[PDB]
Amino acid sequence: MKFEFENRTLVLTGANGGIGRAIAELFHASGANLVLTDLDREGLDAFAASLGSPERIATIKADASSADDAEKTVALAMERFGGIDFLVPSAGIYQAKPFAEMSDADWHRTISINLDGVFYLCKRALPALKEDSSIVTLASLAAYRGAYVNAHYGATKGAMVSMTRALSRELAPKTRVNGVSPGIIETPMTSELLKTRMDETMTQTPLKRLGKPSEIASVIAFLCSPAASFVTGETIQVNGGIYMA
Amino acid sequence: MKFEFENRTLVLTGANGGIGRAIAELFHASGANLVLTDLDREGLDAFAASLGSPERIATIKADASSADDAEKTVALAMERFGGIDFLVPSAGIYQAKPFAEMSDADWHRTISINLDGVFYLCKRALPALKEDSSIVTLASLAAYRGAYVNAHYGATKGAMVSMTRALSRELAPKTRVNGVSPGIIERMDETMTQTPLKRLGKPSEIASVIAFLCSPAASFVTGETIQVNGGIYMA
Amino acid sequence: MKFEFENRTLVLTGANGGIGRAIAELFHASGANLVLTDLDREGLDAFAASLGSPERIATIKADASSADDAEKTVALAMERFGGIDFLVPSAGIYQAKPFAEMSDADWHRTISINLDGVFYLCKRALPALKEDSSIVTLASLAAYRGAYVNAHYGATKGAMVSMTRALSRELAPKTRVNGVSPGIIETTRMDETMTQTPLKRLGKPSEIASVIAFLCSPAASFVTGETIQVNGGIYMA
Amino acid sequence: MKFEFENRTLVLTGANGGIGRAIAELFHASGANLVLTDLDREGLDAFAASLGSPERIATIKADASSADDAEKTVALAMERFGGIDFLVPSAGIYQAKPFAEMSDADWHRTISINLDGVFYLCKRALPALKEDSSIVTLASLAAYRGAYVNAHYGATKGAMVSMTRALSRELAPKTRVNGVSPGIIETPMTSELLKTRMDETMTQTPLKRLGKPSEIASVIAFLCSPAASFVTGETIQVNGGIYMA
Ligand SMILES: NC(=O)c1ccc[n+]([C@@H]2O[C@H](COP(=O)([O-])OP(=O)(O)OC[C@H]3O[C@@H](n4cnc5c(N)ncnc54)[C@H](O)[C@@H]3O)[C@@H](O)[C@H]2O)c1
Ligand SMILES: NC(=O)c1ccc[n+]([C@@H]2O[C@H](COP(=O)([O-])OP(=O)(O)OC[C@H]3O[C@@H](n4cnc5c(N)ncnc54)[C@H](O)[C@@H]3O)[C@@H](O)[C@H]2O)c1
Ligand SMILES: NC(=O)c1ccc[n+]([C@@H]2O[C@H](COP(=O)([O-])OP(=O)(O)OC[C@H]3O[C@@H](n4cnc5c(N)ncnc54)[C@H](O)[C@@H]3O)[C@@H](O)[C@H]2O)c1
Ligand SMILES: NC(=O)c1ccc[n+]([C@@H]2O[C@H](COP(=O)([O-])OP(=O)(O)OC[C@H]3O[C@@H](n4cnc5c(N)ncnc54)[C@H](O)[C@@H]3O)[C@@H](O)[C@H]2O)c1
Repeated sequence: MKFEFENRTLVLTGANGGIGRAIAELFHASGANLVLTDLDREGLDAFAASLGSPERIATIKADASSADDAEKTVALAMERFGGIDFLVPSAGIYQAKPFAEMSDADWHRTISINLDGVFYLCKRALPALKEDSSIVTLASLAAYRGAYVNAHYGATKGAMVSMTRALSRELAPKTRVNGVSPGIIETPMTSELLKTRMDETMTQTPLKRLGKPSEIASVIAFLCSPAASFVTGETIQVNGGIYMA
Repeated sequence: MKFEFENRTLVLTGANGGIGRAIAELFHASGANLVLTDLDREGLDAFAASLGSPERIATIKADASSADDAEKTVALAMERFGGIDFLVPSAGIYQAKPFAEMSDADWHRTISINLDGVFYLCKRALPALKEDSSIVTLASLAAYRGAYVNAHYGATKGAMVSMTRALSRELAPKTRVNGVSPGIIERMDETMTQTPLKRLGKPSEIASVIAFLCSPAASFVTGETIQVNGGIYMA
Repeated sequence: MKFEFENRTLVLTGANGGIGRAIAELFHASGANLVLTDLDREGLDAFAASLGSPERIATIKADASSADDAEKTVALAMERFGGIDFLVPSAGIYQAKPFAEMSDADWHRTISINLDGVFYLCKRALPALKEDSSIVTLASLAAYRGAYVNAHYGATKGAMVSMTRALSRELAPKTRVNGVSPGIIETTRMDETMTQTPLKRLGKPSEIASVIAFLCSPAASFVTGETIQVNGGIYMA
Repeated sequence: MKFEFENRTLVLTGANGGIGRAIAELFHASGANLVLTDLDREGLDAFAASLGSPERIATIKADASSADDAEKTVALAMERFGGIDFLVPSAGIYQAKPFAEMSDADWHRTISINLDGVFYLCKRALPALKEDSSIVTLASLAAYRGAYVNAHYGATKGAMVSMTRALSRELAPKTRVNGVSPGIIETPMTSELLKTRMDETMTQTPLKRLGKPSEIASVIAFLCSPAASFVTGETIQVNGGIYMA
C-alpha cells in the first residue's frame, strides 16, 4: 500500500510516543504536511529532525488537557498549511491502578488527557477541516475486553468508540470519523508490564507476536486514505487476533 | 416476574427521574431497602412518601458529580441498613447540543455527572458492598447507534459499557457488574415504524431488566450490558 | 426470580441434554406445559417422569435435522396444549474437529442440526405461536470469541445471532426473538478456565435456564433481537 | 488508491457480480494474478478480456455450491500460478423472502451458496495458500442490523462473521482471515430494493449516498496488504455510517 497524501495536512497529538512516531513517519513518507504536538517539546523536535522536511512540518509543545493548546494547534495548522485533512488525537496515558486503590486524582488525570483532550481538539478543529477530511481516534483492546487494573483507562477508550460514532453522524458528509483499537503493541507504554509476560501474550495471540507501532500507523493511514471512502463511524481492531470484537 | 429482595439494600442515584422512579418502585415492591438520592430533595421526598414504607426508605440530597455526596450516600446506606446489595448509578443528563455549538462547559457538565459521578459512587461504595451484590450501570442506545446531537452524552454512555467490563473483572467474584442500554422510553410515527415492537418503552421495562440483573437469575452474568429497546437497534 | 408460566407452553428440542434438562425443570417448576423432544426417547421419558405432572408434559422422539419431526413436534403442541408460548431450539452438536481434518460430512452434520433444524422448527411453529410468545435461540461463546477447533460450530452459532435479529424484526410485535450465549458450562483445562473467568467457576445449566426464562417473561417485554452473554465474564461482547 | 500485488494470486468466486468485478479490477490493476470463477462464464470471460493482461487471468465456470468445483478452482490456481495469496469467496445470492412464506428449498438454496460454498472453497484452498496469505469473507449489514425479509441471508452472513474468527485462529500465523461487511451498494443486487426505498436509504446514510462496488474492493485490498499485517479475525463495516456496529 502506498498512500498519496501530497498537500494533505495531518494534525497529530502525542507525536513523541511509540504509536505517534510511527504515524508521523508513515504520513510524512506519503507526502503529507504534519502538525505535531506533544507535551515533551524536546523529544518531538529532535525526532522531527530525523523525518526532516521542514517545509511540510510544524511542531508545538501542547498539553492534551489544555483547551487553549487545542486552539493554538488549530491556529498553527491554519497559519502554516491552511487547513486540516487528518486529525489524530493519539496522546494518552495508561496507568495501572487497581480500582480499590484509585484516587480521585488518578481518575481525573486519565479522563482529562484521554477524553477531555480529544473533545478539545475535535471541537477546535471544526472550522479548519477540509473537504474529504478524516478524524481517527485511538481506542484500545481494553475498551472491548475490559481492563484488568485500569477502569479509568477502559472508560475513556469506550468513550472513544461511541464518540467516534456520534461525530461520524454530525460531521458527515464532509468529514469521516473512525478509530483504531490496538491490541498489545511493543512501546515504552507497555514495557514494564510486558517484560515478564511476553511469552504469555504471544501464546494468547493467533499471529504469535507482539504488535509493532507501524502496524497501527498503517491502519490509521488506510482510514484516512481514499480506500476507506465509504467507512465512517467504524473502529477497527488491530490486535493479531488476541481478541475478537 | 417476581423478585424477592427482602432485607437487601438498593442505592439509587437520580431516583426522582422517570427511569429512576420505576427502579425504586420495583425494588421497593420487592421488599428491598432503598437509599434514594436526587438533586431535587423535595420532589424525591414526595415520591418516597408515596411508596409508604418509610422504615425501608432513606433519602438524601446528593449531587451525582460530588465525591463528598457519594461518601455521604454510602455512609447513609451503612448507617440505616449496614451495607449495599444493589448499586445503580442512574443519575444522568441528556442535553441536545450540536457539536459545532458545544461549549467547554457543556462538555464538562455532562462528563462530570454521567461519568465522574459513576466513578465516585462505585469507588466509595466498595467497602459497603455485600456478598452477591450487583452494580448495574445505565448505558444508552446512543452509545451503540451514535448520538445525533449529543456527542458528550454518547461518549459517557460508551464509557459506561467499557467501565462495566473493567469493574466486572476487578470486583468479581463478590460483586457482579452489568449494564442496561435503554432505547426510546416514554416524530413519534417514525419511531413506531422503526421499532419492531411498534411502541415506546416504559420506564418499568427498564427497571425489570435491572432487577433481573440484580437477581439470582443472572448469577452467571457479569460484564454484560443488555439492550432494552424494542428492537429499534441490534447491537 | 419466580416465574408464573401457568397455562403457557414451552416447546424445547434436545430436552434430554444438560442445558435442555435445566430449562425443562425450571419451566415445569414454574407451572408451564412442556412439549419435550430429543433423539433419545427412553432417556427423555425417564427424565420427564421425574418431573411428575404428566398432564403438563408431552414427549416425542424427534430429530432436529428433520423437517418432518419439526412438523410433528408442533402438531403435538397443538393437539395437547393448543399452541406455543415459548419455542427454544436447544438441540445442537459440538464436535471438536480441526479445520484441516474436517470432512464434508462433518460440516453438513453440524449445519444440519445446529442451523437447518432451527429454521425448520421456527418456520413450522409460526401458526402455533400465541400472543406475547418468545423464541429463544442458543448461541455460544464460540460465536464471539472464535472457535478454536470447531469452525462449523462457530459458523452455526454466529448464524443464530443474526437469525435472531432477523426473526425479531419479522415476528414482532406478536413474538419476541432473543438468544442466550452460554460460556463454559459444567454439563482438563480447569485451571486455565478458572484463571480466565472473573467469577472463578464453571457455569451451571440452571444459570442458562434462568436467563432463558427471564427472556420469556414479562420482565423482558421490551427486549427483542438481543443475545445475552451468560459466561461468568470469561468473554465480553 | 493503488496497491502493489505483483506475482500474488487472487482466487475470487462470483467474479462477474457487482462487487466481484470491482475486486477483480483493483487486484489486476495492482499487478496480481487472477483466478476468476462464476456461474455465468460467458459474462466472466467477456469481463476478463476487458481488463486484459490475459496471461495474468484464468477463468473457470464453477458453482459455489459444488465441492468439486472448489477443487477445480484451487487446482487451476495451482496449475497456472502455483498457489493462492488471496482467497475471496464473494459468490452469494440475496433473496427477498418473508419468513412466513420461506420454503425449505428457499432456505437450502441460500445456505448452500452463501455458507456451504465458503466452507468448500476455504477447505479445498488450504494446501495452496502461500505464506502471508489472506482470506477475506463478505458479510453484510443484514448480519448486524437484522435482515428485514431475508432470515436465511442474515443467518449466512452472521455465520461469515463467526467463521472468520474461527479460521483466523486456526490458520494463523501463516494466513490472516478477515471480512468486509458492506452497506447499501449500487449494484444489481440492490436495483429491486432501491426502486421504492431510495429516499429512505440516503436519508438514513450519513454520507448521503449509495456505496460504490469499488469502495468494497479497496477495503478488501487493504486487508490483503501488509498494511493490515496485524489484523486477523476482523470484519470491517463499509456502509457510509448507515449502521454502527
Ligand atoms: N500497547 C499500546 O501501546 C497501546 C494499546 C492500546 C491503545 N493504545 C493508545 O494509543 C495511544 C498512543 O500510545 P503510545 O504508544 O503513543 O503511548 P506512549 O506512552 O508511548 O506515548 C504517548 C505520548 O503522549 C505524550 N503525552 C503524555 N501526556 C501528555 C499530555 N498531557 N499532552 C500531550 N502529550 C502527552 C507522552 O509524552 C508520549 O510521547 C494512546 O492513546 C494509548 O492509550 C496504546
Ligand atoms: N429515555 C430515557 O429516559 C433514557 C434513555 C436512554 C438512557 N437513559 C439513561 O438512564 C438513566 C436514568 O434516566 P431517567 O429516566 O431517570 O432520566 P431523567 O431525565 O428522567 O432523570 C432526571 C433526574 O435526575 C436528577 N439529576 C439531574 N442531575 C443530577 C445530579 N447532578 N445529581 C443527582 N441527580 C441529578 C434530576 O433531579 C431528576 O430527578 C440516565 O443515566 C439516562 O441517561 C435514559
Ligand atoms: N457447555 C454447553 O453445554 C454449551 C455451551 C455453549 C452453547 N451451548 C448450546 O446450548 C444448546 C444446549 O446444549 P446442551 O447442554 O443441552 O447440550 P448436550 O450435549 O448436553 O445436549 C445434547 C442433547 O441433544 C440431543 N440431540 C443431539 N442431536 C440431536 C438431534 N439431531 N435431534 C434431536 N436431539 C438431538 C441428545 O440426545 C442430547 O440429549 C446447544 O445448542 C449447545 O450447542 C451449550
Ligand atoms: N449491495 C450488494 O451487492 C451487497 C451488499 C452486502 C453484501 N453483499 C455480498 O457481497 C458479495 C458479492 O455481491 P455482488 O455485488 O458481487 O453480488 P451479485 O448479485 O452482483 O453477484 C451475482 C454473481 O454471482 C454469480 N453467482 C450466483 N450464484 C452463484 C453460484 N451458485 N455459484 C457461483 N456464482 C454464482 C452470478 O452468476 C453473478 O455473476 C455477496 O456475498 C453478497 O451477498 C452484497
